[PDB]
Amino acid sequence: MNAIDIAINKLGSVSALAASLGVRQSAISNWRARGRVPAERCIDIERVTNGAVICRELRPDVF
Amino acid sequence: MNAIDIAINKLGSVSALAASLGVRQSAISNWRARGRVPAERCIDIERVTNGAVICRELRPDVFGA
Amino acid sequence: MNAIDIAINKLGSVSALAASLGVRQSAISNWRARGRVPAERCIDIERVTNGAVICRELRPDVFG
Amino acid sequence: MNAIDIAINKLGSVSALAASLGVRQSAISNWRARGRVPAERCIDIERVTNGAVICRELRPDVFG
Amino acid sequence: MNAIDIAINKLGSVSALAASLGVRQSAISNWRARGRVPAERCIDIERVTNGAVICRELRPDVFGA
Amino acid sequence: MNAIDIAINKLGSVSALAASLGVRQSAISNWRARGRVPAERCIDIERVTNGAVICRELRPDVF
Ligand SMILES: [Cl-]
Ligand SMILES: [Cl-]
Repeated sequence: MNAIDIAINKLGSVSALAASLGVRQSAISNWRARGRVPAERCIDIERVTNGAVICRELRPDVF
Repeated sequence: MNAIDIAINKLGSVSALAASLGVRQSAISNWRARGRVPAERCIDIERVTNGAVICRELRPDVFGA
Repeated sequence: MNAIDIAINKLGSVSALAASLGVRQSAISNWRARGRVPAERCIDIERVTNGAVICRELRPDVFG
Repeated sequence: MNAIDIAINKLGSVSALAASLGVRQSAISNWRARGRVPAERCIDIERVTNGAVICRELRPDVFG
Repeated sequence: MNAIDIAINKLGSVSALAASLGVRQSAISNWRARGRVPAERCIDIERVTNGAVICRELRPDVFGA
Repeated sequence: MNAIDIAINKLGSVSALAASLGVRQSAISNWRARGRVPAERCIDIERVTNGAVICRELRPDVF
């Protein structure tokens, strides 16, 4: 499963995830479309999802 | 503190660091100019420098404390 | 200490040298057990060691 | 070169390998003359060689 | 110069050095942390490293020049 | 014979040995009681005794 989708699963919605991270919903869409969450947002997603997804899942090329 | 410079000095030269990472010297020079190594190269740098620099020193905006 | 040994000291560890060459640590260990590095790795060793360990020291039979 | 020979190269000498295994140098020499190491020494050889010389290479009849 | 690190690198890893001396890895890590191998292990280290380090390098306060 | 006792034989007294080494008489007693001269004092004892006892006699586990 895609790591972003896991994060959406945990937050319950695109708007809730976006608000949780302080980013635009368009950002989350762009991340899903490009197949890349920004490296600098990985810890924040690991945090807001309470560990449902971790950094190495989001960006194995970085972590 | 300039983590990129510590890394260059650990290997001994920009050439040696570039070689150790499989990149062009110009890439290292660019990272240094902009003060930012690519996130996906931080572990590699930590490894080739034998831990003389660590990921959090290279990209504190990416790695945890 | 032989050429491999000093290449390792230069990089600081087997881990660091393996990473610098794009090989597994186990490959370095195998080279040490054989007593020599593959010819095809010598150029890269010379580069990543900042010239401290040169091709002709690694493989005199190849590089003279 | 066989497994014993490369274990010796890895450690650097018969002295160094004997010391690393807690055996007399004469024991190493005896193993070489027999053509194989005792099964009970294979785990330690694998360890002290940093994995370069593994049990199954030393004693295929035991370790496969 | 760090004689303990030269010894670790000669064997290839802390595990291999520990094995060669019949000690726990934690012992090697402790020696390194405190910058001092036990006097009674110096000859053993000199032997297992095939002389890549010698007793006087390990414990200059114990061995002669 | 005990190596420390040989050293005392050579220096002539506990105080002379202690002074020769720059240590407390209590140190020499402790060394005798514990059955261990400090490794870092072996060369000094070999020196002050002019070779009457040598390092390998004092600490065969070290030398
Ligand atoms: Cl032999
Ligand atoms: Cl190794």
